[PDB]
Amino acid sequence: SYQPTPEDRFTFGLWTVGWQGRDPFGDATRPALDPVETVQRLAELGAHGVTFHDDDLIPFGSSDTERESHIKRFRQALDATGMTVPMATTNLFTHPVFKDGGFTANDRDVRRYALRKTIRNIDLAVELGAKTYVAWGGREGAESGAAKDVRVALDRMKEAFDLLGEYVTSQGYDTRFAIKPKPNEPRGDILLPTVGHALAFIERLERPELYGVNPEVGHEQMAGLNFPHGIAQALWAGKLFHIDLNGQSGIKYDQDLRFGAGDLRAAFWLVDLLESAGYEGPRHFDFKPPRTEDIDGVWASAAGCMRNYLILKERAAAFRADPEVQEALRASRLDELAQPTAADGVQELLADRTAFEDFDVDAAAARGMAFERLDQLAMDHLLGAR
Amino acid sequence: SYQPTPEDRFTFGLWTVGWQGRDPFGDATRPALDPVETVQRLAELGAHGVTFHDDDLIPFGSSDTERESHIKRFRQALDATGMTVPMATTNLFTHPVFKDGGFTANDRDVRRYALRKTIRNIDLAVELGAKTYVAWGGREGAESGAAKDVRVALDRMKEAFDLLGEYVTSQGYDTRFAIKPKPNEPRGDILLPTVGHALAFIERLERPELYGVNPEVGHEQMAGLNFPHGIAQALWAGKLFHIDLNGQSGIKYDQDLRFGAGDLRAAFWLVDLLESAGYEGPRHFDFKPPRTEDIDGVWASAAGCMRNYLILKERAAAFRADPEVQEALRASRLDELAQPTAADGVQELLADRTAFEDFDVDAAAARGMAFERLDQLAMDHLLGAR
Amino acid sequence: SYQPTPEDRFTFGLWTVGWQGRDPFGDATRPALDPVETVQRLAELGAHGVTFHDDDLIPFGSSDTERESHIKRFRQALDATGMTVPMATTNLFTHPVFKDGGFTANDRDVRRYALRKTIRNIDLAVELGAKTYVAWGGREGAESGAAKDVRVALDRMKEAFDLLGEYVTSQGYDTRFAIKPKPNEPRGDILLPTVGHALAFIERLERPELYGVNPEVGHEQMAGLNFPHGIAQALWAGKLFHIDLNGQSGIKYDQDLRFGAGDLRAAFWLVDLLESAGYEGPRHFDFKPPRTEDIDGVWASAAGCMRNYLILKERAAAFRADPEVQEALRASRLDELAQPTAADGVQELLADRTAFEDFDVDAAAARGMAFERLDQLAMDHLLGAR
Amino acid sequence: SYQPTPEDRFTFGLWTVGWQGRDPFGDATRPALDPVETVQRLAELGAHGVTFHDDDLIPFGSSDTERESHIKRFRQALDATGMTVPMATTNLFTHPVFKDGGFTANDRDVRRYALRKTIRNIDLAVELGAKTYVAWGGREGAESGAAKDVRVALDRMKEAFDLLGEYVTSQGYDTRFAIKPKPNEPRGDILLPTVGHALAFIERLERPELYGVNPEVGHEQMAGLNFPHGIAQALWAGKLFHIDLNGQSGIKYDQDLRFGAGDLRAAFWLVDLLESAGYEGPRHFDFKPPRTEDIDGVWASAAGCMRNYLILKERAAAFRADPEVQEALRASRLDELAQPTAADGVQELLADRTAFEDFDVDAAAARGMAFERLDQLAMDHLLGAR
Ligand SMILES: [Mg+2]
Ligand SMILES: [Mg+2]
Ligand SMILES: [Mg+2]
Ligand SMILES: [Mg+2]
Ligand SMILES: [O-]
Ligand SMILES: [O-]
Ligand SMILES: [O-]
Ligand SMILES: [O-]
Repeated sequence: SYQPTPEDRFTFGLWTVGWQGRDPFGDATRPALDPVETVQRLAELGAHGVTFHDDDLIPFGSSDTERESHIKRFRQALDATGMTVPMATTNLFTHPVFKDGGFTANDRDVRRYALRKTIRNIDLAVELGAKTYVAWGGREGAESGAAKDVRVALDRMKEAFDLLGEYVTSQGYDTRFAIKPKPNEPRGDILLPTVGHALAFIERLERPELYGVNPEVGHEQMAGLNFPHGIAQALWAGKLFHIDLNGQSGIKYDQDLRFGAGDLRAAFWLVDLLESAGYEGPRHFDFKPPRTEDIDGVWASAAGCMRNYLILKERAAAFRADPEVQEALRASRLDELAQPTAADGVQELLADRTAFEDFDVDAAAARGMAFERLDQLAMDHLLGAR
Repeated sequence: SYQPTPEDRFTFGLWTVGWQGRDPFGDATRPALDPVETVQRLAELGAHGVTFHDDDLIPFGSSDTERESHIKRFRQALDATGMTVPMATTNLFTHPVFKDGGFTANDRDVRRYALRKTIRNIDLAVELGAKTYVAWGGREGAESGAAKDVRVALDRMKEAFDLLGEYVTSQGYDTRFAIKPKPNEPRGDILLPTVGHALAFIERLERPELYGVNPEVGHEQMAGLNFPHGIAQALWAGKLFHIDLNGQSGIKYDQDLRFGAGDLRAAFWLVDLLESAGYEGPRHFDFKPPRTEDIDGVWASAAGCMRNYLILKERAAAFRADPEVQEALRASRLDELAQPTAADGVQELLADRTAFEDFDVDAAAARGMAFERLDQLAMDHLLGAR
Repeated sequence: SYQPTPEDRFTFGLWTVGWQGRDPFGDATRPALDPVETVQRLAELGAHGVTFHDDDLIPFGSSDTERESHIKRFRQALDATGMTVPMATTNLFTHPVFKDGGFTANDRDVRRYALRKTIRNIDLAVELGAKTYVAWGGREGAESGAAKDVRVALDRMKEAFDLLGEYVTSQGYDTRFAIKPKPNEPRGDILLPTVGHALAFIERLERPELYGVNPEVGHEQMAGLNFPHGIAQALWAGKLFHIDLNGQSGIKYDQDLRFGAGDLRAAFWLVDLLESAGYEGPRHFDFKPPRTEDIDGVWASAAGCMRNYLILKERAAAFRADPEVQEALRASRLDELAQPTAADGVQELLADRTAFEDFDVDAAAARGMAFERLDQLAMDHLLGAR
Repeated sequence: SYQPTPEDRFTFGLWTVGWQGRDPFGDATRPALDPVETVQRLAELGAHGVTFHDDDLIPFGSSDTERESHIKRFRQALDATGMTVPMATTNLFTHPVFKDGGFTANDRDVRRYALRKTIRNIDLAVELGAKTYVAWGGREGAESGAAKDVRVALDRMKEAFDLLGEYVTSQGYDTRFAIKPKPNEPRGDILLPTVGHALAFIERLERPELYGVNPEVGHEQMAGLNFPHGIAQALWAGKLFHIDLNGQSGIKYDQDLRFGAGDLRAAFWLVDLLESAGYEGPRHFDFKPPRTEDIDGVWASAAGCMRNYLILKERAAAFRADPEVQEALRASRLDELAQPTAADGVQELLADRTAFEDFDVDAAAARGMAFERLDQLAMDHLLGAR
């Protein structure tokens, strides 16, 4: 059928299948997973690799020998399975010291600690072979207006990303940063709340080339945005450094459902885009198996993430390969969208009477776009009705 | 009391108090307003100026002599009142020829016409003294996935903004462009849907300095975003070229309520930001008097736009001037947010044991932020309870 | 593939395929359709019937003799095709006299007119064979707080529906009323905004049995609610008199996409529910072909409505018939949910030590619900990957 | 300024000021509070009473004698302060045995336990003097479609509330039940998601009169609904048994901000309604002090709750008492909305030519409703600019 192999580049965070089920209104429904057991179970499922936050791999406050021992046994599981670590990140949101943020905390001593905690994990991530380092600022934001001056907070966020870029340049590390946007939760509003705000921010950093975005399906959907459209803008800007896949069923709390769940047609158009644009990075799943599930349901949800990408990849590829669909695209003039509007230049456009004075606006206005026929061919292919 | 004068820089679009009340489910409840009568009534109210779309001033399809006559009588009303025209824009969304967009229409001949219609109105706007030219692409987008290839559509949008920049540079015009973001409506999803996506886009134009954003209160609120936060990012980037003020009561269709209505606390924090950042541009109202109203209610709604800005400007200025509030800000460490995190540099931060190895995380974690006290002082000032 | 037959009970309103394309920001993209041509084209497509608002069949303001002729043509087209008229409604939202509503307008004379316009259309619907009469109070509500006292307006809404009940009872008509809820648009907030609010209101009417709901897929999704769950509560209450099918992509303006589009997994769970509950009323499509389409695009979108109901009907029937799904439902204890909690009363429950004193809370807490495996089987059936 | 007195009937749950700060992405920022210290601090602040979940007063799993002592301390603090206990509820959401719900769990033995845990707390609430018993089915629902048959789960929900009704009737207790709706979180979709759905459900119970609603400001705003409108329908139905006050800034996770924050104009219209309808139950605050605050920040936020109710009470009373507002209501025909539409029946309506044949539709269509002038007077009163 649709069996994942390492060649598909599917990756999972330690915190995803390892989530215990504690939420805002309830306690853990599952026991803690050992990182070593997660590496082996995921390898058996056909995953290509794993990612971590520092505190997922090493308990907060571990002494250096406890730290040594956690990394050592993690690395032996990696080597024994052939599993890779493509990405890593810092937890700057769980501990109560981060209750007003990490990099933009109002307290200056807490911003220095957040930067020291992050550099320590950049060194370890590079050792394990990570090529992308993610920054998700879940606690950077506010619930009230005078609590955070946002222009000065953006000065502190730029200062912190510029310091991290100076550090990896001076160490000569081959590692890139990717910002993960989220509109809200756990703060009332988070800074750089969508893909577009993170892309604009990057352009003001001292070394913009070192930074890109790591968008999450459900986060852009919490602001009611079109995730395929946000991803196309990121790819148009050359900034899609990584991507987090999951499901979300509308504007509400962050659900992190398994990929395919939530908005199924957006998942289809996202796979169509990634595959036709030739995205070559990891297909990473940041989801949380519902707390109704035991450990057998945890691996069934994680296996469903990979299966749904592969069914959808197949349906999108049959769609674009269908001659009838190719005909429908010409009918809807998707080939004329690819033509330059005025490669003849502005002066030639201004002198062209068929562009304005002799343009028949009502004949143009009457041409049907034939978009409903095209979308029902896309619907038939997704459902396997062709 | 709180009487507006031209010194307050309040401006209104011809289409706002001139809206007739036709919506998706209903016909006009009001007669058309003459542009000349709008200029005089707004001047009597204490407005500073007016803005227009080309088709508001000159009926679509007017011959050049009809065109001449409309502009001539408009300009005599302007001169007779001392009213200015700070901004102007193109209508690229009403006529059925724009049903798939203007600059990103799949049809190439329609993209050339959209660019010719826009250049014609740039010439007229500069004559009338407009310094900002707005582009609101309400029809650039899609209701379905294969209908619009978004990377090629962004190539057509960049091509069109680069052609407009070449044109005004070659004419030597002193005029800037400002992009107006909107998430959806009338398309299922619109391209560059928020302030952040428009700011990121600008950085890929050939002449980025010629372009900025013109955010609208209710549009960022349709994606559930914090409008004061979006505005602070625009000001941090030096890109707030203009601003459209109105009210919106949540994520639903675009209401364009009078400013102050909708989210009242966001309106207060927006005025606090504009006034403390020293924004010097027009305070423009793009709102629509509810269709329940007659022409007397139209001028009462428009007068309420200006009154609510002035009451709020006064409350925010009393807030920041209160010694008790200034004390509360120090208590919440808003002064330490202004201090550089590590001006001592990365190597000095890495050697600083108090930033990590000797940092007392639990003492830091226990410091209360005192943000609820600060926000209740902001609440008492807004309500005049102090 | 999958052809509609009259036995499928698919129906469409005159206003759906007849929408000309005007929206809040644009003029009509299509010509008006003649009702008799709509009846013919729909019968050729395999629909079973049509519905109408009085102003869709007879132009507002028609004399008794212009009325006569409109009605005569229409009934002639019906007779000729064998098309039925299952439901009808009144337009109490388009004309500007209804700008503050119809049954709950503040002006008493407007409330009286609204009731007289409605009774006139009830007599016509009854001779054409309609068994359901729909009420969509699209203008009942407000944009501001003191503009409507909602307790007194519910008094006027109750009085209106009680006067309609008295009237159909004294004429001995076999017609029933169905309320269509909608949360907002065109009013800032509409009265009876969801299925739940309409169901509760019905219980305070003089004759509750004459009244039920006509829920619409996209309206409950404009409040972010689960449409299948709302339908299940209406069926549990014995009040699903009719249903309106279409698609909506999230919380935003009322889109009226063709059925199947929008939230596709919710369309699958709705067809599964309607078919397993054996609902036997019409499957009515209230949608609007995108204004990007010409008339050929209209009939393609109207036929895609029916095709998507039929594909989903077949996928849901395959899901429920699969032995492995039936085993998965037993494993998630869907059979045990159907067993009464305490059929021997509360004194037998209070005496039972296994229900409290001796209940092993931690062993019960540790059972997995096996919900992700069941939902991935559901996912494989929808995509035809099973 | 504006001090709370016991006559104001302000109450708070033990869980509100006692929230320790754990959220989905972080650990507790504050220490647990002792109930007797909460009762004392709240009595000093001028509150009138406290509420509780059984697991807030007695730790889950306490023996009968640990129960004994918890209860004894608490009642001693109450006796000493004169604090009342107006309402109580059961925690059927925190413990992992409730991961698929309590009354509608798929497992029958879990449903039985849920009912036994609830009855145990009803006997205690009745001896402490509670006259309202709240049900918040936070775990009743699902993240996926086949995981819950909603018609059968409404059967189990009805059976549970009928068993509770039989029990309080056979004990002769004077307690009434109130259902708190919530649309989602922690479940993907919760059953009875809004005030309307809870009101309709009550009408199918064996003894409807024992049951009403306990609506919460932030929960109806998570569906984008108008909370004052929902409250008005509950008061119209005679079912507002209790209310929960707090703030929410839009559709997103349940924030539980202090009352006054969030949507401030909706808080103003809610106090105006509660005070003009003469609602006499408790004004209960169910909120969570932000986890950014220490314990001093907790009591500052709890006192800001009461202060904002009292300022708004005074602004609303001033709005309604102003002669000019009373003249503006007459001008918007708020008096005419209170007059019956057709008090002489439908045959007098049918005979009346002024209601249809001779009604001048265009002159009625042309009356302005004067709603913006009335809403700006409302705006001036809230801001104390009048
Ligand atoms: Mg997430
Ligand atoms: Mg707008
Ligand atoms: Mg609709
Ligand atoms: Mg809550
Ligand atoms: O996440
Ligand atoms: O707008
Ligand atoms: O609709
Ligand atoms: O809550």
